Amino acid sequence: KVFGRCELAAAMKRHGLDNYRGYSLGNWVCAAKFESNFNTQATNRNTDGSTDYGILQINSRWWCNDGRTPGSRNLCNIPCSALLSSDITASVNCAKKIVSDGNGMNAWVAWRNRCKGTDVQAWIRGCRL
Ligand SMILES: [Cl-]
Ligand SMILES: [Cl-]
Ligand code: NA
Repeated sequence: KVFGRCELAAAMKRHGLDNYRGYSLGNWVCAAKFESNFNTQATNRNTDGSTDYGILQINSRWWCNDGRTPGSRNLCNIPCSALLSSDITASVNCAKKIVSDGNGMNAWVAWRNRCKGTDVQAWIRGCRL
């Protein structure tokens, strides 16, 4: 599923990400934009052989099992395929764990390089929330 911008802002709000660990809604929408272009089916293989899954490109090296990332962990306790669903539950719940783990949203390189310190409220401007 490719979400619309305000459609995803709303879904992320309903799923509990507005101001989660202190990050406003616009930070999450910006990260999803640059991670996946709002596409729940996005996958991108990393040089280390791990793979990134979903709207927030959660990596199999730490967070999910895909059965093909030697030596990896599965800290969110899900199959990586769960992160590809039209329903963003598994992505949001795993992203909550990630953002809680010490480096906040810097875990998402694309947030750090493209959203961090910008006017992220622009990503929610004009959405019915
Ligand atoms: Cl594996
Ligand atoms: Cl933080
Ligand atoms: Na894994």
